[PDB]
Amino acid sequence: FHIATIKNISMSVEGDYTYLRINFYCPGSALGRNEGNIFPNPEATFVKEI
DNA sequence: CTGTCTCGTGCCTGGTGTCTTGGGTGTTTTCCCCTTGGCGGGGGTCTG
Repeated sequence: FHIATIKNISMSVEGDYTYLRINFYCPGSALGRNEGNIFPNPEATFVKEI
């Protein structure tokens, strides 16, 4: 995935395990100065979180 | 009939709130430094 696809990332430690979340851009989540970045096909499936 | 104000969504975007960073400024924290901690023979002098 290109770094542009990723919207942000977060990391958490739970003593026994560590969780790393990665959020991409998608319709509805393109908040802020990225609104003008209209996706080429907003009707497709967007992977929003991993 | 009738249409203008209102409730109730979608949509989105722009405006709210706050991490993050830098500077000013007082305060502890170590190290360094200064002050401190047996025997005898004489002599003379004073009191009675």
